[PDB]
Amino acid sequence: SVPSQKTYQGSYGFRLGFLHSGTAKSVTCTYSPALNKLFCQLAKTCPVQLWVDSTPPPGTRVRAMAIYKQSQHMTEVVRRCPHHERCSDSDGLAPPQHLIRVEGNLRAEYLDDRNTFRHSVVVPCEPPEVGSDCTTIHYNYMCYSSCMGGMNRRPILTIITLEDSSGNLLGRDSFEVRVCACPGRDRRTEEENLRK
Ligand SMILES: CN1CCC(Nc2cccc3c2cc(C#CCNc2ccc(C(C)(C)C#N)nc2)n3CC(F)(F)F)CC1
Ligand SMILES: [Cl-]
Ligand SMILES: [Zn+2]
Repeated sequence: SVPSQKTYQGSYGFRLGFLHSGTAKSVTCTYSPALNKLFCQLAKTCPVQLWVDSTPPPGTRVRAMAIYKQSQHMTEVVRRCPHHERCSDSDGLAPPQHLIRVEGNLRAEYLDDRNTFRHSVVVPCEPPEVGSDCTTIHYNYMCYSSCMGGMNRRPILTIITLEDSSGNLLGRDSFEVRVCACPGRDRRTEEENLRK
């Protein structure tokens, strides 16, 4: 079964935000608003901002899940490739098959859905730190988009869901992801492509 990707702000006005990191050759993560697409390097920090108009209840959580963007691939579970699932690089929380990890949160939980076999990672959410206006989650993507036998050059979306403590939907947003060696050049190219 395919989870919904429909944007849904919900009662709390939930939506994502991204830093403005530019497209320099050295950038490790960069987001294209024009493409709604995040470009990032393998296993590097990807900051994703969480925004709401009003604070949801304590016990609200935020889940990330990858799905293939193309129609003929969306029912296939997005997972790490045969090489990376075997490279013994788990931090002790993330199963080695999971593409998306959360960096720097010991309360991250990883789900293998018993019915759909899809992977997700979920963390508690908290109000912003003093002097900040949003919360930030640090994600890591653990395969390249080009990894053969995994994503296999197929585009993916990350679906971010705001959930109550039972897992019921409160909000949903999403963005395309390319995991690549030079995010800055690839963002410029695809943006110049779109422009042409
Ligand atoms: C004008 N107002 C606009 C919205 C601003 N608040 C936010 C702005 C941006 C992000 C925000 C928030 C709030 C949350 C959150 C949560 C859920 N947990 C949680 C835990 C503990 C507690 C307390 C009360 C301390 C306890 N006990 N209350 C909630 N988040 C994260 C989320 F939901 F977006 F992921 C505040 C000002
Ligand atoms: Cl930018
Ligand atoms: Zn891989």
